[PDB]
Amino acid sequence: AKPQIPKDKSKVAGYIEIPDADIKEPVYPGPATPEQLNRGVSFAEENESLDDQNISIAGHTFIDRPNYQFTNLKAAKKGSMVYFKVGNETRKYKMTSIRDVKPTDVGVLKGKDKQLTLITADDYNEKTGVWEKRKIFVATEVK
Repeated sequence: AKPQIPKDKSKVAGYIEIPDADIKEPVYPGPATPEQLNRGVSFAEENESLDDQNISIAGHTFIDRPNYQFTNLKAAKKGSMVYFKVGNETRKYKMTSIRDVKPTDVGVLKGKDKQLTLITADDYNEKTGVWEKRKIFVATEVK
Protein backbone atom coordinates (compact mmCIF):
# COMPACT_ATOMS: atom_id res chain seq x y z
CA ALA A 1 0.00 0.00 0.00
CA LYS A 2 2.89 2.33 0.90
CA PRO A 3 4.59 4.42 -1.84
CA GLN A 4 7.98 3.04 -2.87
CA ILE A 5 11.18 4.64 -4.19
CA PRO A 6 12.50 3.00 -7.39
CA LYS A 7 15.61 0.87 -7.07
CA ASP A 8 16.59 1.97 -10.61
CA LYS A 9 18.23 5.41 -10.07
CA SER A 10 16.98 6.39 -13.51
CA LYS A 11 13.26 6.18 -12.78
CA VAL A 12 11.25 9.13 -11.53
CA ALA A 13 10.20 8.50 -7.93
CA GLY A 14 7.94 11.53 -7.56
CA TYR A 15 7.15 15.19 -8.15
CA ILE A 16 8.03 18.17 -5.98
CA GLU A 17 6.29 21.52 -6.47
CA ILE A 18 6.74 24.94 -4.88
CA PRO A 19 4.42 27.41 -6.74
CA ASP A 20 5.72 30.60 -5.10
CA ALA A 21 9.13 29.81 -6.57
CA ASP A 22 7.79 28.40 -9.86
CA ILE A 23 9.37 25.04 -9.12
CA LYS A 24 7.92 21.81 -10.51
CA GLU A 25 10.41 18.96 -10.56
CA PRO A 26 10.45 15.20 -11.09
CA VAL A 27 12.28 13.76 -8.06
CA TYR A 28 14.74 10.92 -8.69
CA PRO A 29 16.17 8.30 -6.29
CA GLY A 30 19.22 9.17 -4.21
CA PRO A 31 21.91 9.49 -3.12
CA ALA A 32 22.28 13.02 -4.48
CA THR A 33 25.45 12.81 -6.53
CA PRO A 34 26.29 14.88 -9.60
CA GLU A 35 24.85 12.16 -11.84
CA GLN A 36 21.51 11.99 -10.04
CA LEU A 37 21.15 15.76 -9.92
CA ASN A 38 22.19 15.76 -13.54
CA ARG A 39 18.94 13.82 -14.15
CA GLY A 40 17.01 16.01 -11.76
CA VAL A 41 16.20 16.91 -8.19
CA SER A 42 16.87 13.81 -6.05
CA PHE A 43 16.61 12.36 -2.55
CA ALA A 44 19.75 13.28 -0.61
CA GLU A 45 20.34 9.75 0.64
CA GLU A 46 20.31 6.28 -0.84
CA ASN A 47 18.62 5.09 2.35
CA GLU A 48 15.67 7.51 2.22
CA SER A 49 12.18 6.25 3.00
CA LEU A 50 8.87 7.86 2.02
CA ASP A 51 7.64 7.00 5.51
CA ASP A 52 10.30 8.95 7.38
CA GLN A 53 9.43 11.87 9.66
CA ASN A 54 11.94 13.77 7.56
CA ILE A 55 12.35 13.31 3.81
CA SER A 56 15.35 15.07 2.24
CA ILE A 57 15.43 16.29 -1.34
CA ALA A 58 18.37 18.08 -2.97
CA GLY A 59 18.61 20.23 -6.09
CA HIS A 60 21.11 22.46 -7.91
CA THR A 61 21.51 26.25 -7.55
CA PHE A 62 22.85 27.16 -11.01
CA ILE A 63 22.50 30.96 -11.20
CA ASP A 64 22.87 31.04 -14.98
CA ARG A 65 19.38 29.64 -15.16
CA PRO A 66 17.34 31.48 -12.47
CA ASN A 67 14.72 28.76 -12.77
CA TYR A 68 16.87 25.64 -12.91
CA GLN A 69 15.94 23.13 -10.21
CA PHE A 70 16.18 24.78 -6.75
CA THR A 71 17.93 27.93 -7.95
CA ASN A 72 14.87 30.08 -7.20
CA LEU A 73 13.91 28.29 -4.00
CA LYS A 74 14.86 31.39 -1.99
CA ALA A 75 11.72 33.02 -3.46
CA ALA A 76 9.58 30.76 -1.28
CA LYS A 77 8.81 32.48 2.03
CA LYS A 78 7.34 31.23 5.31
CA GLY A 79 3.88 29.76 4.80
CA SER A 80 4.63 28.97 1.14
CA MET A 81 2.91 25.77 -0.01
CA VAL A 82 5.00 22.75 -1.05
CA TYR A 83 3.45 19.76 -2.85
CA PHE A 84 5.10 16.35 -2.88
CA LYS A 85 3.34 13.89 -5.17
CA VAL A 86 4.21 10.20 -4.91
CA GLY A 87 1.91 8.07 -7.04
CA ASN A 88 -0.94 7.45 -4.64
CA GLU A 89 -0.83 10.74 -2.74
CA THR A 90 -0.22 14.48 -2.80
CA ARG A 91 1.40 15.61 0.42
CA LYS A 92 1.16 19.28 1.32
CA TYR A 93 3.58 21.17 3.57
CA LYS A 94 4.19 24.79 4.54
CA MET A 95 7.63 26.40 4.49
CA THR A 96 8.68 27.16 8.08
CA SER A 97 11.13 29.84 9.25
CA ILE A 98 14.03 27.40 8.95
CA ARG A 99 14.87 28.40 5.38
CA ASP A 100 17.93 29.30 3.31
CA VAL A 101 20.11 28.40 6.29
CA LYS A 102 23.61 26.92 6.41
CA PRO A 103 23.37 23.19 7.35
CA THR A 104 24.01 22.77 11.08
CA ASP A 105 26.35 25.72 10.49
CA VAL A 106 23.52 27.91 11.78
CA GLY A 107 20.81 25.44 12.81
CA VAL A 108 20.26 21.77 13.66
CA LEU A 109 17.54 20.16 11.51
CA LYS A 110 11.35 11.91 15.96
CA GLY A 111 7.78 11.71 17.23
CA LYS A 112 7.32 15.07 15.50
CA ASP A 113 5.12 16.29 12.62
CA LYS A 114 6.22 14.90 9.26
CA GLN A 115 8.46 17.36 7.39
CA LEU A 116 10.43 17.85 4.20
CA THR A 117 13.96 19.15 4.08
CA LEU A 118 14.75 20.72 0.71
CA ILE A 119 18.45 21.24 0.01
CA THR A 120 20.14 23.47 -2.56
CA ALA A 121 23.49 21.93 -3.40
CA ASP A 122 26.64 22.96 -5.22
CA ASP A 123 30.41 22.41 -5.06
CA TYR A 124 30.45 18.64 -4.99
CA ASN A 125 33.73 17.28 -3.62
CA GLU A 126 34.56 13.79 -4.96
CA LYS A 127 37.20 13.10 -2.31
CA THR A 128 34.72 13.50 0.57
CA GLY A 129 31.40 12.84 -1.14
CA VAL A 130 29.97 16.13 0.07
CA TRP A 131 28.27 19.08 -1.57
CA GLU A 132 30.26 21.90 0.03
CA LYS A 133 27.73 24.70 -0.51
CA ARG A 134 24.31 23.83 0.89
CA LYS A 135 21.22 25.69 2.08
CA ILE A 136 18.38 24.10 4.04
CA PHE A 137 14.65 24.79 3.70
CA VAL A 138 12.23 22.92 6.02
CA ALA A 139 8.51 22.64 5.28
CA THR A 140 6.05 21.02 7.71
CA GLU A 141 3.19 18.65 6.92
CA VAL A 142 -0.23 20.29 6.71
CA LYS A 143 -2.82 17.48 6.74
